[PDB]
Amino acid sequence: YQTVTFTTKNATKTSYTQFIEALRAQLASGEEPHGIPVMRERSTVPDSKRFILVELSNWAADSPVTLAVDVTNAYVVAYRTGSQSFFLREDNPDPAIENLLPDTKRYTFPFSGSYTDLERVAGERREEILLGMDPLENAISALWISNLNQQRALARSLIVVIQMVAEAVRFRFIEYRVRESISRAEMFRPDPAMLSLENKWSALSNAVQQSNQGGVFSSPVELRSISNKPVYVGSVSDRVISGLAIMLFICRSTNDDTCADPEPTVRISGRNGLCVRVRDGKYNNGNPIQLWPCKQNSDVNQLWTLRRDGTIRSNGKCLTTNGYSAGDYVMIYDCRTPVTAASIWQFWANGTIINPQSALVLSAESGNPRTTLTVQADIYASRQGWLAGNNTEPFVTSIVGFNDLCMQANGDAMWVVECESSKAEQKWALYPDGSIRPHQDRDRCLTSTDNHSQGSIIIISSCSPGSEGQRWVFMNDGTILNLKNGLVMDVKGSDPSLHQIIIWPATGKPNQKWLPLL
Ligand SMILES: *[C@@H]1O[C@H](CO)[C@@H](O[C@@H]2O[C@@H](CO)[C@@H](O)[C@@H](O)[C@@H]2NC(C)=O)[C@H](O)[C@@H]1NC(C)=O
Ligand SMILES: *[C@@H]1O[C@H](CO)[C@@H](O[C@@H]2O[C@@H](CO)[C@@H](O)[C@H](O)[C@H]2NC(C)=O)[C@H](O)[C@@H]1NC(C)=O
Ligand SMILES: O[C@@H]1[C@@H](O)[C@H](O)OC[C@H]1O
Repeated sequence: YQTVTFTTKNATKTSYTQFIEALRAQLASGEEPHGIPVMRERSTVPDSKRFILVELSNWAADSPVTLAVDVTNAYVVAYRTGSQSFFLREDNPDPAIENLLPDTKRYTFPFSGSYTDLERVAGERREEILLGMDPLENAISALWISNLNQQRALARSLIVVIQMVAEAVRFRFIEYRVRESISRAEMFRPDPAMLSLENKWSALSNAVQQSNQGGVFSSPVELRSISNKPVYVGSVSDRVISGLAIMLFICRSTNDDTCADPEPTVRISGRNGLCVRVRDGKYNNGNPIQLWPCKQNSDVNQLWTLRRDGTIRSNGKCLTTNGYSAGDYVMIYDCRTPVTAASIWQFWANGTIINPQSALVLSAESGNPRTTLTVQADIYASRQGWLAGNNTEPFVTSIVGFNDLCMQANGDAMWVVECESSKAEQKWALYPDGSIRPHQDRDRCLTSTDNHSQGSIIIISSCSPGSEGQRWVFMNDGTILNLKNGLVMDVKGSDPSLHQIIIWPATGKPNQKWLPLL
């Protein structure tokens, strides 16, 4: 395992994914913190195993351009063109990078592989360079020739190449963009979402790794949408995170703190987008915990410190169960100095808040505001789904699936139709409780006809049950999972004309890949 190849020659949406996917597979160390692949630690990789060679091809051939890609961060540190090797200046000469390609030219550019440098030398920004097959086809040709009196264009070219390989490896969002370039043969400029993903790749890894057990960030990471709207990410469980394919190595979870275990104070949103609230702001012992709209101010009765001891705290007091039986209510109570079992919860990344002593879960048996919460038998219903984080408004976007087609609401039915920007039926609200709702009808949910039946057609129905078939999780897999089922969302027989998205065991790839679009 050393050399992955890609060619432009008759390139398909499939073969670019196969290439990206193959590069992700060797860049993955077996480790998978919080469920997302991370890359190998530098002090762990011997110089011998420190590189992948990426062999790119072209029409105006005849030997390929080979990039040296560092397994540690997916940096393009050098590239070869026959006898000649070209290297990027570096802030800290690594033993490994020099000696990487012996028996070869060795020229070093006066610039680094960073974007600030490359843009500087290129004389334009990332948002001004077209991306796509033609741009890559020209970038490859220009890196083949490697004319040192040009150089402006060498640096431009590396911007094309790094974005279309390394960035795509890291994000399924940008991988999507290039697939759409190949399908429509239409070049594209990098939109502000793609630039923010590339800019915040390091931060996202840091946030995820240094998160508590449960995936809650200590600080949000600020991303962008297409159009320049701010996107705040507060946990691994945020649906946008599902497009984060592979992370930089930062640390290992619990001159270097292996990984901090913070105790963040966050809102907890769930059922119908409502918030876990200490009723009327009162903290007398035994006072109920309820559903209530999310306040976005800083009143203390909606803020919960998720402490390491497993308690969940608002003000000075602890989130507590009144008893260990199906139907018993959850309340505020004093935290004890031995710290009792009725006050310990695991808040799981999937969105369940479970009291370990009773194996019963935080539930909302009733969809309306002021409904008293409730430990219940875990059935992974949406009713029983939750999300830590201060940005509580449902993320609104397109769900792209098979053949880069978009889910579209059609009355009581959903199925994937060709993507088209004005939507509005194609817009989906990704709720805090795991449900997918049509933008223009937020009383209705993306629901299984029968969650017990494999092959059951998924419809749009009333959210009012808050059932098993109304919770969905966007997985690093790229699948949409049903917890409880173990089953995935699926386009029948990879055939969109059947108008049926169904519930099916994990295959095989393509007809079961989904991306909540950023
Ligand atoms: C919890 O939410 C609030 C913001 O709404 C933040 O906490 C506050 O910040 C300061 C102001 O001096 C500090 O004095 C607190 O101690 C204060 N309030 C309390 C008691 O929480 C904080 O940003 C947290 N939010 C995030 C981003 O996780
Ligand atoms: C994420 O979703 C899971 C549903 O399958 C929940 O439970 C965990 O799942 C088990 C098998 O996948 C098991 O390996 C786990 O240990 C179990 N929880 C624990 C800590 O015992 C829960 O939502 C999952 N856990 C995370 C990563 O939050
Ligand atoms: O909630 C508390 C806040 O009011 C203040 O900043 O003191 C510490 C915090 O935990």
